[PDB]
Amino acid sequence: SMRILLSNDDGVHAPGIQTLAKALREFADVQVVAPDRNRSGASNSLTLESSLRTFTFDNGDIAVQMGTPTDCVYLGVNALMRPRPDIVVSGINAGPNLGDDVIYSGTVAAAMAGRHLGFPALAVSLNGYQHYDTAAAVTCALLRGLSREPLRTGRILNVNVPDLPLAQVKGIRVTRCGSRHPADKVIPQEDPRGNTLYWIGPPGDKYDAGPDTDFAAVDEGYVSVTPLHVDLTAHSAHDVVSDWLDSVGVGTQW
Amino acid sequence: SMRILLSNDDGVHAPGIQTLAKALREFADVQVVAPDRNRSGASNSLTLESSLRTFTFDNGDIAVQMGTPTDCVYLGVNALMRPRPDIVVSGINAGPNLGDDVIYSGTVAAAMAGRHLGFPALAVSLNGYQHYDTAAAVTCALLRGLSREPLRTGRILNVNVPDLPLAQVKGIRVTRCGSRHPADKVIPQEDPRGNTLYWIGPPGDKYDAGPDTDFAAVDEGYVSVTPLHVDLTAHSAHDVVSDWLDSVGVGTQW
Ligand SMILES: [Mg+2]
Ligand SMILES: [Mg+2]
Repeated sequence: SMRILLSNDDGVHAPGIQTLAKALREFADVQVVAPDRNRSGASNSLTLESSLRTFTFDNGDIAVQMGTPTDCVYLGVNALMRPRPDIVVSGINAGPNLGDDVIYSGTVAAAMAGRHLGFPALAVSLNGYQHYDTAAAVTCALLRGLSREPLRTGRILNVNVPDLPLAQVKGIRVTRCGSRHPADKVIPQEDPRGNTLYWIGPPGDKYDAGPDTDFAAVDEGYVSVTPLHVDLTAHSAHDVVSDWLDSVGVGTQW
Repeated sequence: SMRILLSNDDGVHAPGIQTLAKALREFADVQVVAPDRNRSGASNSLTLESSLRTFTFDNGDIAVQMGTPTDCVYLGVNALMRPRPDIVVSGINAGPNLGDDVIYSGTVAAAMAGRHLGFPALAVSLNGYQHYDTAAAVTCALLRGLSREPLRTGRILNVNVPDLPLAQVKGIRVTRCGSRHPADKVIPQEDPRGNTLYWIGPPGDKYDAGPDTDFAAVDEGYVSVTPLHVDLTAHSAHDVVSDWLDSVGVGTQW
């Protein structure tokens, strides 16, 4: 009955999106529009300079060739899926999307692209690689919840599932995004001709990971549910910025 | 005296970043780490699957080959620039970065990557293609302001400059991000073999563009300054989401 646009950032060949597709197919109409390769770190990137080609597999799965997760959802909703989906579900990602990492997340971005549909979009990420079935079960519960009663406020739900058997999941926590210290590591590596190439290093250590953060919930064995929005305004900085400008005389003659 | 990491998303061959480099060089030490091509829509994407090669031009400008604006700033701060920069400036972009478009913006993303440095990073975008000198002048004023007195709160400043002679700029407004209606257009286009390719269409119409939004300030001929943060949490949705979960019985047996 429910029309689900299913995407991810790991690609069409990810167990995560496959497991979830099979699970969601049990009770809903599902359509897989996904990248052709691992587009981790793709964030909210989208293809503007080129048009997009859509490669279909035997099972019906639509890849978008060179496509970003945002491209996939954009095409899914406006072009490919008829009738238009009720919800976008993104995942299950192999790996967590927590804290300030969510801005870099293609999984999150796919969900953010579905923010205007009738149901809040779900980004679903597993804190590891083992228990997709656990994350599938959590995803299905939320969808079951959405069918029972619509979520009035909150247009995106960032969901992170501990890499545990479902029996060991302690429950669900409504959380806020934590944050890390700045990532400072670059990993240099020479090419055969001696030229120095650079790899982006690991993330910074956790900084803001308290009582109520997505980090802490997951570390404790709870599902973290964070409502997300696309408004990047640091609203609490408004007055400080205004007073600063006046104090330094920028934008005023006096 | 001031150490500036200068990046963009238009590329090394953009007049925008060139104009600003020459202008900033008048009073500060500037280093251009930028993409090799037009990476508009690159958002906060970053290269994880590959290491990165850095192409230097005669004038000193460092391109990062296949590099995203985030890659450029990441490498700039942690690897390339010694001593470490005091600030990241990103722009001047050819085109506005306003409203909910900022999540897709490589220009903004480059600035967000510099959020941990001693000075708030600046993303600078021109509402058109003509008056880079105007945007350069606004950028220099803000930097002049920062040298006079440090900005206590707000780690990123999204700056949008009307495409006007400086004399016609009305002043500066501290704004919040506006928003648009959902973008719904896809532009189909056949390839020589008859296959249908899809272009991402134009943005949706402005929805939230009032008294205090970045959209309205720019339309009125003011510089818009929006403090941005990387926290995507829709904080006001917290209680609604929690009550919803309990009501539908997800995460509770009862
Ligand atoms: Mg991934
Ligand atoms: Mg651009």
